[PDB]
Amino acid sequence: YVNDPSNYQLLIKNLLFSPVAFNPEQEIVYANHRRHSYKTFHDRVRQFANALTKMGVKKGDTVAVMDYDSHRYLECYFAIPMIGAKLHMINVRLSPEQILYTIDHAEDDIILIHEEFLPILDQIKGRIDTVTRYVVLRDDEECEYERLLEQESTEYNFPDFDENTVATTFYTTGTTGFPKGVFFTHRQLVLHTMGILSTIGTNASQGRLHQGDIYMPITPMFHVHAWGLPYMATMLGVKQVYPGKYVPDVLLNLIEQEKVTFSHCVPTILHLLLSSPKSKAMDFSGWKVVIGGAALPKALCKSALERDIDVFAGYGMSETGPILSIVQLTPEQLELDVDQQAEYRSKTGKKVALVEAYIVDEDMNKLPHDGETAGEIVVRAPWLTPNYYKDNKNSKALWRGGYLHTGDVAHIDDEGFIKITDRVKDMIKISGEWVSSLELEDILHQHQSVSEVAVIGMPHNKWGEVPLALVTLKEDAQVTEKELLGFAKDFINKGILAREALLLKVKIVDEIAKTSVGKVDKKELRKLH
Amino acid sequence: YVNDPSNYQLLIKNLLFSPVAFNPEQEIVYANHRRHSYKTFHDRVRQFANALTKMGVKKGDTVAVMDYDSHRYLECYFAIPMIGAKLHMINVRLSPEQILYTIDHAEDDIILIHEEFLPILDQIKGRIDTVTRYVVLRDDEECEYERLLEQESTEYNFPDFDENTVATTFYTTGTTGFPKGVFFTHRQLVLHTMGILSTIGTNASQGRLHQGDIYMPITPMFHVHAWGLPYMATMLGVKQVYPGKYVPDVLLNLIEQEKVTFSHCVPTILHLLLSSPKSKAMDFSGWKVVIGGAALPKALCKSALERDIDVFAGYGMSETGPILSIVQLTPEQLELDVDQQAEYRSKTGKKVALVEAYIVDEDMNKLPHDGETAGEIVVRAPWLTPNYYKDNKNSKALWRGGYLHTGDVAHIDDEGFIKITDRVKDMIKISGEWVSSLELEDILHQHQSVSEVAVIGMPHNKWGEVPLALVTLKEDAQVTEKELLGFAKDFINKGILAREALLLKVKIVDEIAKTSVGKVDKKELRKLH
Amino acid sequence: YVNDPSNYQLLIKNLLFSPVAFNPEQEIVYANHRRHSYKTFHDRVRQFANALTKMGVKKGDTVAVMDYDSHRYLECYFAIPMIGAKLHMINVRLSPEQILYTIDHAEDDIILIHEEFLPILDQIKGRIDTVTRYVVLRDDEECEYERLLEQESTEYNFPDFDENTVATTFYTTGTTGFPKGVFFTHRQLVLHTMGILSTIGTNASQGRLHQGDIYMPITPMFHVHAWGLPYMATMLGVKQVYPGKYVPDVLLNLIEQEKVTFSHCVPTILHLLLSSPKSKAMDFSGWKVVIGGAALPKALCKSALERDIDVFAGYGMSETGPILSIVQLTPEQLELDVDQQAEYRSKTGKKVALVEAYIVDEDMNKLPHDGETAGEIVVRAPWLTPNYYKDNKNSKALWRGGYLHTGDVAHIDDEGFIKITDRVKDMIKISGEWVSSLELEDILHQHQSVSEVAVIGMPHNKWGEVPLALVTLKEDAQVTEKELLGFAKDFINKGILAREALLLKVKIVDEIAKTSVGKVDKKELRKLH
Ligand SMILES: Nc1ncnc2c1ncn2[C@@H]1O[C@H](COP(=O)(O)O)[C@@H](O)[C@H]1O
Ligand SMILES: Nc1ncnc2c1ncn2[C@@H]1O[C@H](COP(=O)(O)O)[C@@H](O)[C@H]1O
Ligand SMILES: Nc1ncnc2c1ncn2[C@@H]1O[C@H](COP(=O)(O)O)[C@@H](O)[C@H]1O
Repeated sequence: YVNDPSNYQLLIKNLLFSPVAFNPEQEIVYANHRRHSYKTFHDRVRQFANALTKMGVKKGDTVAVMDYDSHRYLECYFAIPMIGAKLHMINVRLSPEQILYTIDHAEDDIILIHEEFLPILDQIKGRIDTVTRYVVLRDDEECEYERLLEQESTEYNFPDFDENTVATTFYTTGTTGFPKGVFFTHRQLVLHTMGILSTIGTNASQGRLHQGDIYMPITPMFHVHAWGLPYMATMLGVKQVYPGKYVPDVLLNLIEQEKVTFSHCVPTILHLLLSSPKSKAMDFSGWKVVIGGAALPKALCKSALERDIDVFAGYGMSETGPILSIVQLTPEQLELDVDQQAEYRSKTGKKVALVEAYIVDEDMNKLPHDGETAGEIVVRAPWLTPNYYKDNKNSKALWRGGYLHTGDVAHIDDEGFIKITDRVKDMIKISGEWVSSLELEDILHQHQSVSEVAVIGMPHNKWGEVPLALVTLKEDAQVTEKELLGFAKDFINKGILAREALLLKVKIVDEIAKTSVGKVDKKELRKLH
Repeated sequence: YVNDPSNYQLLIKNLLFSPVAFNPEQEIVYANHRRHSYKTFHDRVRQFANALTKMGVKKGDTVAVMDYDSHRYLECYFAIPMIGAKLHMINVRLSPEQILYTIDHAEDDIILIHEEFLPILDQIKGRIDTVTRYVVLRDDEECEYERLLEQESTEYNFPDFDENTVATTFYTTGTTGFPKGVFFTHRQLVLHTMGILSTIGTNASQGRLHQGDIYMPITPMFHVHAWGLPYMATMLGVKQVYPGKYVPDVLLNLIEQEKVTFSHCVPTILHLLLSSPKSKAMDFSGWKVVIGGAALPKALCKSALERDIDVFAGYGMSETGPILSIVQLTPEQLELDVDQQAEYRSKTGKKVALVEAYIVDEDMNKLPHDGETAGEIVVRAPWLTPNYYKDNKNSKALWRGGYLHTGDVAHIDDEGFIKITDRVKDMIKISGEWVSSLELEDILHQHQSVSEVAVIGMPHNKWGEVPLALVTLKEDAQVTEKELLGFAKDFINKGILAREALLLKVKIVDEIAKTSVGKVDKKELRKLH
Repeated sequence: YVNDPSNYQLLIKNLLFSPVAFNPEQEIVYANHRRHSYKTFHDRVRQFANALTKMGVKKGDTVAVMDYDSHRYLECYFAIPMIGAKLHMINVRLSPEQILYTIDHAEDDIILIHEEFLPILDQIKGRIDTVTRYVVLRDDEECEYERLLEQESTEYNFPDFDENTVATTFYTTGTTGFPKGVFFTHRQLVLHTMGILSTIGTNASQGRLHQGDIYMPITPMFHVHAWGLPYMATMLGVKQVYPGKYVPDVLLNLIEQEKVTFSHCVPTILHLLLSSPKSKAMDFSGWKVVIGGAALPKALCKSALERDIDVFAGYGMSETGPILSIVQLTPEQLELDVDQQAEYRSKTGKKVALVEAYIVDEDMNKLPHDGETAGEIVVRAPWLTPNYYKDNKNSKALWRGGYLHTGDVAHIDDEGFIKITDRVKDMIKISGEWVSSLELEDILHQHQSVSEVAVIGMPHNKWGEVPLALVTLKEDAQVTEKELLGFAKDFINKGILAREALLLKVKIVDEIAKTSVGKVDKKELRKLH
């Protein structure tokens, strides 16, 4: 690559080595396991670069990671892209068959896998062709990653290349035949960091991330860069605490003992934290959770506001950076009582800097922002995936009409608040994972005696939504719900179906509502059953 | 495309409309269903081109076909490539999950599916995204293909384009994680036709295909262009008989009633034909079967030679056109008795025109053709797939060292006869389908109590090879063969495993042979169990 | 050249070293002079490559050959193109001035000339500028070619280059001002070999060339690659006999003693062979002459059929590969008596694989194939010369309207038989050489007393056609035919006119038929005189 130093490229190395602030004695904490300053973190990143170079990782290679939220994942967020390689983040919560498919599709060269994820590998390790090396990670001195790092020097000259080289990739299981691969460049990640820092750092007094915070993620960190927050924290040079496996009690202990002030999670985790008996004698009045999983319910928001938690909601998705919207309260709205506060904080929010976010109908006609008309959201931003990896038709359907199609139906108020009414599909979302209703319909239709199977979604608190199934039996056929539940469970036991179908809650009916054309009225069915 | 008429492009339309011979009143026979001359066949091809154009099929589209050997498949072999589209041939004998994977990978626009293959579709139809239209085929006047054709004119001006545009694609399930996609161009298919016609038409008196033959395939016709034979027959303008579903009695009736003289099959089908009671009072002394499935056994060859059948063997594979080698007997060898004849006719044969076929060791060192030294076969020819579709690492391993790696270990005599000794892997091949030993090993290792599972292959006549499994039980564990057989069968019942594992024949042992390094001695195990 | 081994190039080296069959102990016979197997032939080709490289022949050079049909010419057909050089084949039957013109036009670097062609060189050797070396060939151990070969090793690594590099060139004296240069590429020659092998090898029982034949050419071998037959024979690995100079008695002796079964000649040579007294006590019932010079007469065909000779006719020309058409008899026509057989075998035949061959009028309007309407033949094939070397206007007239214009007027039957009625010009063809009527007209018009000279052609058996001249004398002028015959002969004695004018047969007349416009009615004159 011809440098031309006057021509500046936006790279992740500039994010690490040209931060907003850098205190060499600020800490990085891995829960009750490890602690080390920022200077040793930089040294470790350079050592990891040396180790990867020794392993034979070139500028076009892919390194896949499968582990929990820890300092090692933070080191991988930086070392692998800075060498010019591609970081493939594996969703450990997918079924083994889907995990194997994503590994084969991405063509990973090296795999860094945690010890306790080894069983999942053991039932797919035979069918993996591209992988040359496995590095097994442990939480003790026995870790292979740690032994690899300590054989290397803390010196390394990181290359400079084009800012449009791909940095990260991960696979979204949004309803389709197979998982789809998204990817982002160095430029896009740097611009996402800068834009969101501009948006949420400049807020007057509420819901701001600044250089005095202490950050602890509660998002799995293989889900779209942990909403980009680990990159931002490193940019601000703040104390970072990584909990590892999510356990409510140890999480609360970390919050108390480390004085965490900024976190992000999904509604289920927040509900679990609030329902824990250990969370009654704690001081929560310094904490700034951002809820972005799905549809922060107003009841949970009110329950959190009485604990003195600055809870606000945000909107994004796998294809969008992810962050697209955040709720910011004006100083007049900061003095409303708890009910109106809960109503405002549970909206999807206003769009962030450099985002367009129109609302459109099926003919690509921009609807008015009158506050009640609904349509699909279409966006333009500096950090959107241009297409799906190794895909053409779905890529064209993603960017139809010159805009990125989110797949969510919402209405936009006069001031700019966005409220998502539904999806453009009849799909379910159990907790933070995607599950397809059509696939469950087919699996249940493969039963011995089934007339019509239609799967709809019903709301929930510990899960957000449950995949209700409605089955009509054949002539003189009588099978209990246990039979069909076990039949569906058998598929999950083979690694075909994700574990989120373990609470399917099937229901036997005899009449199926159908439209004038005859299509199953899933909205009417939801209002019925 | 700029034509430049002086610049000649090798296209399949030139194969259809510039044949070696064209008799407008020669017949095309679909067994007991339909008969029509070559003139109506040309008219039907033009009508099918018109119908595909009306459906919106452009020059880059893919049309997938899923049916039996019939006149419709022959029409698809010509119409779809001539329009410039790509013909994806679906292997109906793969598991539904593999079929769905191949459909999604190839991104088919239209699917032409037979009526009796509908159930397989019904359990994957939900997870198909790219397909816009299904055409259901039947053997009566109710067929949708027939109704589509009769609404169109018999006039069409076929385009001329570059000869390097892709014509056909199909997926090989040779041992890997997922099926691999091969593809060929118009030029490659035309050159394969011309080269094999030159090789087998110029033979003096034995095993030749000429303009007076009557041709009937017994290869499924979705397996690598039916060895290219339907293209050759059309070039020679000979009578063609298509049997449909392979049933030994109806096949024998067609052979007798239509006076078939040239066919190709795999050893299993030939064994079934010879073992049929209807095949004792028939005159087989005009028939020229080519056996190319795998390792034509000498006993079957002798049994066929006593019926006055000109049986000879050939060698090819999915990546190679397929044809690479054919056995041709010199007039001195035509007077040997039945035993030496059977020995010679069962070899893999000499290479065909324009084929190189060296024998090499693991360091790419060309071994001598002394007749006993063995090595892997590496080939160069005008009709080899340049790589696997949407694949990089396996593509590089396929063409390592500038030659195509077959994966078969053989030795070459002084005169040029090739004899395949084994594979470069421990893989099984039940009848004409590929089955992976490693995947079965993993599935069985997922059992409640298993110590070591190793799968080897043992020979057979009705199947060619059976996938023997050797399982060592855990401490104080005793499970019968029925348990493990049913456990494996359950996976097949879910569409995960191919039906060729229904004769696994597991075996319980307590000692596993291991090398000095410790690897399971699969050859020693085969000699043991 | 960048090889890219997956990208296959069609080269003549692949024709020699990847044949249909290769028997190392098959013979090559040079009549009563030399015999050597195929292994020594390959060694000799490599030695000749080494010698040419030593002489300084690069990839763009031209080597010209002037000798008889022998093993050396066969070696030149392979060695020179395989080195990447261009083989210029000199027509030794042209006048010395025309030979010199072709040598200067082609710009040959080296000339390989036979001893007995030395006198022709001696009267033009002064005016040759480009030539650097002459190699004199003899039929004994004194030959310079033989001495050059034996100083070299039998090892050589032949290059691989683009398949569109020119391989051969030769000059056609079809009626024009000067001879025109045609040329073909490696790809075109390989495709001509494959296509004609497919066409004539797949015939059922009549007129087929197969691997058991013994081949002996009777075409001068500098006339358009000897119709491509030496390349085909080498591909089949058959015994090849080269007679040298054509003498009927030695040719018959070779046929008898070597058991020749396949040959090609022009009608004059066949007539001479049949009229020889030595040809009355011979067994001709194994021989398969192909007659392709011009218009095989039915009387000669009948006379040959009574000797049990499989005589059939073919059609081609210098610009067309040459082969365009061959007569193939269906098994129903094989049982007709001698008269209908003679009628069928004397037609020009049906077109070969990959040939289009329309019939057209002067406005490029495709006439119907009703069997009586006549028009010029226009062709498309994979082995046509794209243009004339170093020529623009004649090149454009050759490919006018997107088709190659043959210059022959024919009609095409319903089944596809082509019958050539005449030429599009008033040109003569004495035996196998072209002679221009306009040039003879001018030469005779240069006489002391001439009013109108018009040259027409009349048929013949020992010559096929004689160049009749009709001369009208001036007022009170009386010169005998001897005077004008000697005047014309004087020009031939100076090397200006070809020797085919030695039987001009001038005729003195007084009235010239003229059309309504006034043009000489050459057809009416032919019916008159
Ligand atoms: N703040 C939110 N409010 C409502 N739905 C949300 C919110 N954040 C995410 N979602 C939903 O969760 C989905 C994320 O799925 P994905 O990123 O594609 O893996 C989005 O497409 C939304 O439908
Ligand atoms: N004539 C033969 N003799 C031995 N093995 C054969 C023969 N024809 C095919 N095979 C085997 O069958 C395989 C075909 O598998 P494929 O074409 O990849 O789908 C080849 O790779 C060979 O291993
Ligand atoms: N089988 C044939 N029947 C009639 N004319 C022929 C036949 N073969 C060649 N010719 C004629 O001989 C000519 C060959 O001249 P050329 O190849 O240009 O040197 C052709 O153009 C035809 O006119």
